[PDB]
Amino acid sequence: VMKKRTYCTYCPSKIRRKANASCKKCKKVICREHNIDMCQSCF
Ligand SMILES: [Zn+2]
Ligand SMILES: [Zn+2]
Repeated sequence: VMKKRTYCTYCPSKIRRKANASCKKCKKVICREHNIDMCQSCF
């Protein structure tokens, strides 16, 4: 059920920002333009 995980989970799907980073604790992929490696919803 983990689809569209090529695009930053913090970025809206209409924006389509490629996720170069991924938050390890939740495995949600993120753009460094939003969060550096770790998503704000963890720790
Ligand atoms: Zn983003
Ligand atoms: Zn996270």
